[PDB]
This record gives sequence, C-alpha cells and structure tokens, in this order.
Amino acid sequence: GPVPSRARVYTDVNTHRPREYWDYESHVVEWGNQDDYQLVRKLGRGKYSEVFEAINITNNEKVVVKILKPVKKKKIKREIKILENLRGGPNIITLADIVKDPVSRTPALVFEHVNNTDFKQLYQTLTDYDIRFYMYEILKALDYCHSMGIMHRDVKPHNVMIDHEHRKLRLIDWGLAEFYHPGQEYNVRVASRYFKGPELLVDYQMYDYSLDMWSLGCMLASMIFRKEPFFHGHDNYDQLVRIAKVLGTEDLYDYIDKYNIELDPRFNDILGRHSRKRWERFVHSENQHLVSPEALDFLDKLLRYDHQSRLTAREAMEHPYFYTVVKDQ
Ligand SMILES: Cc1nc2ccc(S(=O)(=O)N3CCC(CCNCc4ccc(-c5ccccc5)c(Cl)c4)CC3)cc2s1
Repeated sequence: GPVPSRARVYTDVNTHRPREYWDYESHVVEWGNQDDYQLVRKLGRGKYSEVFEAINITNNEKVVVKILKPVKKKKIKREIKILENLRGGPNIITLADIVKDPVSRTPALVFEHVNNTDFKQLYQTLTDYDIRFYMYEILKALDYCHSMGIMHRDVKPHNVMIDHEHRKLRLIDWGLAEFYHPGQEYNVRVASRYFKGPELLVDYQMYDYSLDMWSLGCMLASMIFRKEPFFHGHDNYDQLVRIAKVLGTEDLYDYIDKYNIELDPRFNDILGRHSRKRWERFVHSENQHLVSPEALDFLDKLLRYDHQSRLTAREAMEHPYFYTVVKDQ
C-alpha cells in the first residue's frame, strides 16, 4: 500500500489540545435570535448556501447572512467549530451569530459585513505591489489556521474577499475545512478541479496543510500570468495532465514512486511524456509588469507534486517576493 505521511509543521497541534477543540461532532450549537436580523438583499448563491446582506435591528449594524442548504448536522458543526476556533485570527472572517428559522428549521450563519470592490475595477488596476501585499495577507490567515490545526482545503479567488478602499482582506468559506490529525486519511473529493493538488488527483488520502499551499500557488500563477484558470482541466484526469505538461512527468513519476502510489490504469494512457517547462513561456507584454525573478522563484517553490517539498506558509512569508511589503509593516 501507500507510504504514510505527516505534516512537516504543526504536526501534533491538535493532539495537545483538549478533545473538545477538534471533536466537532460533540459541539452543541448556541442559537441566537433570528428576529434580530432583517434581510436586505441577495448577494450571491453558492452550492451549499445563499448569501444576503442583512441588518441587525438591535444596533443598526450591517451584517452578512449565509442561509445553509441542507447538509449533515456534523458538517455544520465542523464549520461552526472551526470558525469559532479561528475567530480573532488575522484576516479570518468573523462569525457573529448563528440563527435558525423557527418554521423552516433552516440554519443561518451571521458574519461581519465586509465590502468587496468591483472585480472589474480591482483587476484592471492591480499592480505587482498589490498582488504581493494581498498574497502576504492571505499567507497570514493560512499560517494562522494551519498553526491552529486546520486546513482550509478550498483556497481560491472566490474564497478571498478584498476591500481595496481600506486595504482589507478576508479568507472565507470554511465549509470544506478540516482538522489535521497525523495518520488520518481524508476525502480527496474536495476543492475545485482547477485548484486540486496532485495528491487529491492521484488519490493520496494522508495529506495535510500543504494542500493549501498548492492552491495558493495556483492563485499566484493565475494573477501574475493573467490566466484564469491556469491549470484548465476538462476533468479530474485531464487536470493532472495539464499539471504534468508544465511541471513535467519525470518528477510526477518520482513522487508516485516515493509514496508507492498505485495509479488508476487510465492515467497510464493519458499522461504520456512531458518535459518540465520554463515559466517564461507564459510571460507576455500584458503581464510582464507582474512577473519578476522573485515571483517565479516563489511560484516554483509552491507548485511541487511532493506535498512535503512545498513551502510552508511561514517560509513563504520570508520569501524575497515579499521583502518590500514586510519593510512597510
Ligand atoms: C461572510 C461572507 N461575506 C460575504 C460577502 C459577499 C459574498 S458574495 O457571494 O457576494 N461574493 C463572493 C465572491 C467574491 C469575489 C471574490 N473576490 C475575488 C478576488 C480574490 C483575490 C484577488 C487577489 C488575489 C491575489 C492578489 C491580489 C488580489 C482578487 Cl483580484 C479577486 C465577491 C463577494 C460572500 C460572502 S461570505
């Protein structure tokens, strides 16, 4: 069978906490009063939930309500527990309240209100510095949640809110996040195709925080190269093919050998033989202002098949790409 793996960092953080910290099935949800919030307008619809702007009539504060679609109670408890554990952490969305409709029995998460700058506006105007700054802010949230024993497992642009006017950022949608325990086999059917790590695609279940670092690398690539999505797979199999056409097949097969991974016979037809490509082939006159030796070195050190060889969040934060942003703090 496959060779086991443990996180290189924050390995045992949960083992040292009281069981209640991570044993979310035991968590009893503290309900607030639904009548405290009036819905104002729909903001979005999102697979597991519908999102509204609302107002707390107790105090006239603007709030955001996520009305959950039917999910298992255990997965709701998981998300709530994680949100509560991470509350106060840098750039983590703040859960303000939890309410249920007395009639429809539907449950609703109440968050802090954060405005999002118009995507068209923001993207038009970004700048190399801005990307470094916001990437650093995301890394602060990931180092924090990893240090708290939690993997996000769905890092991607949709789950990053920015308010450019106030230089503010939040990592949202903790609904797929899970506690890391050494030895645990996790579900590989998580995260969106374009952001799935090789570990998920080859069905290596004993993964860890480092999954998030792959996803982050995918985000960085899409931003500096102005290509979304960067790895555009047609399905889960082709997703790995797209990766292999860039990172090359030699290192992929080395990874599968090292962990004694058994590959679906299908991959053995489609994967073929691919050299490792240089990042320069994605650079053009439109994106060159975003692309630097530092950016490429950083990218290279996130996008690695072997989850153990990817940068940690804290290592990433020390990378030369961020020197000027850190100097500003
Ligand atoms: C508690 C909660 N409150 C709200 C409030 C509104 C909503 S929403 O459903 O209406 N909607 C979700 C989708 C957002 C778009 C995500 N931004 C993309 C982005 C992300 C990152 C970047 C980026 C990345 C790296 C460097 C620089 C910028 C860049 Cl360039 C762009 C808008 C808002 C849900 C929640 S959940």
